[PDB]
Amino acid sequence: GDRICIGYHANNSTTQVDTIMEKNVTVTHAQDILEKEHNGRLCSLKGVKPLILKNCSVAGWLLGNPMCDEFLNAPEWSYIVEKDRPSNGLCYPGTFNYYEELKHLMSSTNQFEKIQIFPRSSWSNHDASSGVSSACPYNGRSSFFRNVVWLIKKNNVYRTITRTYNNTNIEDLLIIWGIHHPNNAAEQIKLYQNPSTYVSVGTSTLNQRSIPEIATRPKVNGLSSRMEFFWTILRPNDSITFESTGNFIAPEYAYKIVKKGDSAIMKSELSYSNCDTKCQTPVGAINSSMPFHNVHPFAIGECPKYVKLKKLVLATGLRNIGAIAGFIEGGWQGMVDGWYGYHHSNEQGSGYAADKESTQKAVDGITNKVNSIISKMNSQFEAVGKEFNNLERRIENLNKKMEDGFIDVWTYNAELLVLMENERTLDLHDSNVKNLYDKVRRQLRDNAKELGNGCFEFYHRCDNKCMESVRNGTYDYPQYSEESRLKREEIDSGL
Amino acid sequence: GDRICIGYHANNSTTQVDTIMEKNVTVTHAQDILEKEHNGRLCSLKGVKPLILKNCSVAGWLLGNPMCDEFLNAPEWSYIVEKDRPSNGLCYPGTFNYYEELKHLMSSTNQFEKIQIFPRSSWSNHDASSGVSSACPYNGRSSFFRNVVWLIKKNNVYRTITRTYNNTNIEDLLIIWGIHHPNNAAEQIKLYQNPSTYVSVGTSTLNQRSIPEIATRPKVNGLSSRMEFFWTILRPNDSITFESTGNFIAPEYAYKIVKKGDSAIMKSELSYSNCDTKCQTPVGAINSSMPFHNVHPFAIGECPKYVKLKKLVLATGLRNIGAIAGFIEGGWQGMVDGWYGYHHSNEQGSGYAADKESTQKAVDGITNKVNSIISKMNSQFEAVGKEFNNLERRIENLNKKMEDGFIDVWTYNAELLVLMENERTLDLHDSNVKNLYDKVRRQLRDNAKELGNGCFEFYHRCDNKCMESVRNGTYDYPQYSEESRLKREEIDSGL
Amino acid sequence: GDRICIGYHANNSTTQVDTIMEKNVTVTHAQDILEKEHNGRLCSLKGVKPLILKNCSVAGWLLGNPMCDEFLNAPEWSYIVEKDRPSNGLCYPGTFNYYEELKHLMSSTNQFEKIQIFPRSSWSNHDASSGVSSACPYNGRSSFFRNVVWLIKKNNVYRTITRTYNNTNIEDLLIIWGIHHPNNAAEQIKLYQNPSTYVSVGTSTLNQRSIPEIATRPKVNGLSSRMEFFWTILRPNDSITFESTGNFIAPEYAYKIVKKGDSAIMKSELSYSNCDTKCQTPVGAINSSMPFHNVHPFAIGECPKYVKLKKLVLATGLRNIGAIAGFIEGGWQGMVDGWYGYHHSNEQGSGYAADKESTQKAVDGITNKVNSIISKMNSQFEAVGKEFNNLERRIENLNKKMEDGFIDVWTYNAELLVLMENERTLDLHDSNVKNLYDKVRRQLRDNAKELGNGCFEFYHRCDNKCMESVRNGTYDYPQYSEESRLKREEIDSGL
Ligand SMILES: *[C@@H]1O[C@H](CO)[C@@H](O)[C@H](O)[C@H]1NC(C)=O
Ligand SMILES: *[C@@H]1O[C@H](CO)[C@@H](O)[C@H](O)[C@H]1NC(C)=O
Ligand SMILES: *[C@@H]1O[C@H](CO)[C@@H](O)[C@H](O)[C@H]1NC(C)=O
Repeated sequence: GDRICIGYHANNSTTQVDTIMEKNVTVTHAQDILEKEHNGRLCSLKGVKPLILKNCSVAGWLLGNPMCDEFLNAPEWSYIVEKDRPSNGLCYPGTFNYYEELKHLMSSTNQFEKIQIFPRSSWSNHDASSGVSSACPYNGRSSFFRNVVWLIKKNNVYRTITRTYNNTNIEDLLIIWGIHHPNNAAEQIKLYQNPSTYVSVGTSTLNQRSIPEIATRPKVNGLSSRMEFFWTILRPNDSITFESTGNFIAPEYAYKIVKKGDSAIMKSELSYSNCDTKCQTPVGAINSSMPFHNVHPFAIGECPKYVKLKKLVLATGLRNIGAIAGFIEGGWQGMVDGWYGYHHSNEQGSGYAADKESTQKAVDGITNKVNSIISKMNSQFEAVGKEFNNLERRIENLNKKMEDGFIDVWTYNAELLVLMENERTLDLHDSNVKNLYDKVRRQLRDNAKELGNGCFEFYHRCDNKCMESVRNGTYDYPQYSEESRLKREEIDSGL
Repeated sequence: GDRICIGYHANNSTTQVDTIMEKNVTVTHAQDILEKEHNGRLCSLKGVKPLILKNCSVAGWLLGNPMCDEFLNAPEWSYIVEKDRPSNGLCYPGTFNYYEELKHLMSSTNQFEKIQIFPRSSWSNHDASSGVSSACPYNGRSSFFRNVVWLIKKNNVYRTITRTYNNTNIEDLLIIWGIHHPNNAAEQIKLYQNPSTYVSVGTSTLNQRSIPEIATRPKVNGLSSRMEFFWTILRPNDSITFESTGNFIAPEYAYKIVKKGDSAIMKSELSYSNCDTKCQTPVGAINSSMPFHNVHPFAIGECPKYVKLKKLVLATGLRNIGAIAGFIEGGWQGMVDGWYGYHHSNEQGSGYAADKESTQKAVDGITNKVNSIISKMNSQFEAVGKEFNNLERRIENLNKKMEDGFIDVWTYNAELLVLMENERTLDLHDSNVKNLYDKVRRQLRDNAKELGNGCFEFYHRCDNKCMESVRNGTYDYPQYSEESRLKREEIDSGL
Repeated sequence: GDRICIGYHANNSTTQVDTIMEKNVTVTHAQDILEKEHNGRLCSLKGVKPLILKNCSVAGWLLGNPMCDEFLNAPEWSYIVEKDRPSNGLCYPGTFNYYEELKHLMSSTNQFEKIQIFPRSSWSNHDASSGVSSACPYNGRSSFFRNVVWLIKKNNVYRTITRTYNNTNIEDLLIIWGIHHPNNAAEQIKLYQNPSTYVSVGTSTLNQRSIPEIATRPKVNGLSSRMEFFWTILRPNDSITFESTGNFIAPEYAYKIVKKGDSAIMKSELSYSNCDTKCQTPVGAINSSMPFHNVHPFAIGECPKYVKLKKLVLATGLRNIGAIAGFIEGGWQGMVDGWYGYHHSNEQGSGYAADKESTQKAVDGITNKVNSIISKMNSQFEAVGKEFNNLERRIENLNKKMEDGFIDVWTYNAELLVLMENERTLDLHDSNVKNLYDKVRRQLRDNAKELGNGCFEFYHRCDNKCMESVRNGTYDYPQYSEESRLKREEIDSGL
């Protein structure tokens, strides 16, 4: 007898980590940092609801297609939800110039207030009720975009229109108008008498004369005619003037941009639920407690960072081992209040005491390294939705390559940091156990024989109050010097 | 005598590696991973030939400039080759709107099938044979684009054209038409009588009226007139209708997109050879066995990853050293079947046996680390060709900066991984040799004297069947305890 | 007595470094690499002055707004400075097509030479002096853009203009013209008689007919009319022809691009000073000696690399410690000519000599690692200025995300390299001190007793010429073997 041993923790764990050099390394303690679950619902963002467009496209909502809900309350929103191929858009077929730019402006917008600039009932010189069609039904009736007025000749005359709106508000106004492209020349005369007409609109910053492009087109939604829409932002104190002799599709209502901020247009097929989250993806919301996720690259809100992986586990503690009588062999199930420690084999002792002098010194620098690692990606790339028209394929692909590019880079960065510091964390543990050993043997020098399994045998008596002398770096060799100095020349000439 | 020594490999090698801290570190084993050679030819990709446009530009080929080869067989292709400044393009000078977008669509296209929608002989009301010119020769004759028909007034009349094609195919159709811009008003009447005309074309998704812009231009390829071409993709079940009173350049043939996939437009000056590769660059093909190359950033196919370096060598084994009598001094030329081992100096022994218990334990985790390193770049950035017109310089430069940006990032990533793990690989070797040592000395404790050069001298007799006891971690001190216990108190009072 | 100790440097320093695992680690030697100061002035770049546009926009300068300075000397420039919202632009209101593309061309341009292609006095058939207005004053007079001529009907007639310039120079010419959009039809007749007119311009590569868009606009700078400008680059040996019946704004002077190279348009509010730098940011110039800075992302010239951090310090030497009698405790203030060394406690000795065999071996591989680290970012991303119009928001944001993306990536890269190699540098120091120790104990084997504080006590006499035997790896045990062999069996049976 008369022994003491230097040893490390081992316990129930079967969680596994990876390094650069080995896979599936089981460890005592380990911290998952990759969130991979989601709730499949569409939720409010920190208490602010999304704008759910249902089956309507942004164009349909703004122009007020008869099938789309208006938002009379003028609510603010946290983001906008639009299905992948909405069914309710330009019910009257045509185009909507710079549509994609407008959707991009919607991403920085959180609240519209609709206001009337040119009231439907104020066009005295023109027909303001006939402009409706079988292509824009509202309860089976022919109807039209609620927000623009399709003016039509009155009494076979269409007197040249000039009309202005001075924007006296403090807010930017979104203003939408349009122009009508008939099938043929009879149609042009039938609706607007004047055979040759234009739609001119003037701003301080915007000058545009628009001309009816008459052509022969296939029937879309029942018609071969088309309607082309335009939009502009009228700055505070600026004014806009419209002049047309025909084919004018006149704004009735405009949109005051009353709140700018962090918003988004999310393409998703879900509908809303009584649910709230900090982080919303198109396929559902995320419990944003972890630092990384792989649910979906287009998450919005207070989100963890997207990485293309299926596992991401940090190591925090030792490897896991029975495991008998020293550190050379393995870890001690029997140690509980620490990571590295000792074992009293004494005339009274039984064993198992932890050196928390170096144990909290580890839980200090690892759990300060785990936080410091997470924060190293604070500025990691986050992707952002944008759309592109069929003639913008190159910049679409530029944008796709740029976003996939950064996601790959940051995925590489994350995996490497975890693998690299996992190798450093485990090797630290080895180091501490090896260093605990030396602290002990640097003390009991001649008074003890290293057995090479990780323990020392005493050439003297220690007693229990001395087995803390080695624990407290306070054992003095001279205390038992001459004692032991005798009793292993007794080995030298023993049996 | 009576010795044993712990030692490591050394051999013929003179291959050199680098770390963060040292350059030109010669090593025993090392794996080049940077492919830097190419074959200078243009080859088929995994058995599928490129489309070689010879001296023709994409525009020339599609419109069918008389000098360009048609591809009547409708072959599929692996990529398209176009010279840097092709000589055969718009032989009749003009423009080709959204040309660059069209070339970008060609990059996702692998096979056209040409089909006739409006046969040359079906324009009964117009001259369909006079439209040719000195600017588009075919064997010294005046001629024209084979794929579009330059219709001209018949009998001094040009009756307004309306004509339609319903796309009854399952495939997208590429359709190209154009319009003619004369020098002056006499020219306009001379060819198309009607003084004021248009070219209108209608699709479900496309509405366009085109008007002759008459102006006074310098002679290009002999003419001051110009021709402007347009293109659109007619979706399955859609139809297209053309209406013009003059200046119409009517499609005869359209292109069925029959195979989409991974393709490219490669700018290169080479011509084809009886050659096949897995990876093709503009200056030649690559033997894609390595994971990295520096030949050219625009490689296509099953390619290694492009990095801007001139060397990239992984270390796999020890440093290289004569080298005499222990690990403290250097490695042993005399060891052959392993990386770390021992040396029998015995009453019979001679020496040199490898501890493959820890040698295959290295060839396990290094050759698993070399594969694991290569795969860490599976998702590395790969550049993609695109073109831009003279008014698209900003997005050209955006695209150039984005691609150079990722190449630099991934070059940094590759070099750092190799240097960082090269430092870890060599230091592991040191560790294993130091650890082999301890395994031995943890066994022979009192029975042997460490000489500090890396060897032990025995205070007892071992014999050959004991020199495997230390090799198999199975030497028991008590076996020879009392033996040695005697014979170095014999040193204590020897000479 | 009779001792010797292995020890390391410690000194005045209080500079602190960081690693992955610890912050605020004080060290003996350390190298700041982050430049954070700037001089707040706008300086010449390596002796070449910027073009300071003062309150003029690029458009104002090129067209020659009466308030802007011309640069008659035709100076070359190192970059161009433009205020954020310049006050002197299109004094006559309108638009300037592809303005942003033109500014992007200015970034690769370092020198214009202005030349006259169509002299003001050569329009014999038109009024060339009346075209001025209250909106372009020059000393309180009505005036006009100095570089283009606003031609006006003469004697109530405006004879159709055709006019050409053959570019006989070797240099690309920048040519700017424009066209006038009146308020109403009376205005059109009042200035240009002909009711319906155009401005046509023909190049080999450029075909354009421009038509007056008459509309009713709010007064900008006093007028409701507008002027629209166009630009093109006329290649050497090419010619350009202008044809108009009215509304033509004719070039007088063109700009020969005589020097292309590295340039920039810097948005900044500063004005020039008698100052010169190697690196200029919009808020001031930088003393480009360091490798990294955080002053401003849009620096130009021979600049260090921009990273978003507030500190970036490399470690080069030991940690800093009184510190008494061995390496186990701490470093020695008393060592001066090295980093690791020894201490003579001899019958004559006092102590403190450095092992420069391993000290210069450190100042070799650290100060080769500090250079090698800096150069690892040679190809780091550098941001570049570009501008975008109000309908280019998507590519603006693409470009912003791409640049912020790379800055974040490279910031991550820089911090990690410094933290990672700081951990490697300090741990090397530990290694060297631990290795110096072993070199000594591998020599004095039986002749000395390790005291476990980092020192050895001698069982024999050494003398001063032997205390270099341990220093020069040349101590032979047999020299004092039988001596010591006696005198610690004297301990074995001493007191
Ligand atoms: C949306 O379209 C689907 C058809 O798939 C329909 O069943 C659903 O009721 C529609 N919802 C709204 C709000 O229009
Ligand atoms: C391509 O142009 C070159 C002129 O440099 C000519 O010699 C060669 O024969 C041409 N090849 C084809 C296929 O037109
Ligand atoms: C620029 O504008 C400011 C007005 O803030 C004026 O005081 C200054 O003199 C102007 N400088 C020039 C060169 O026009």
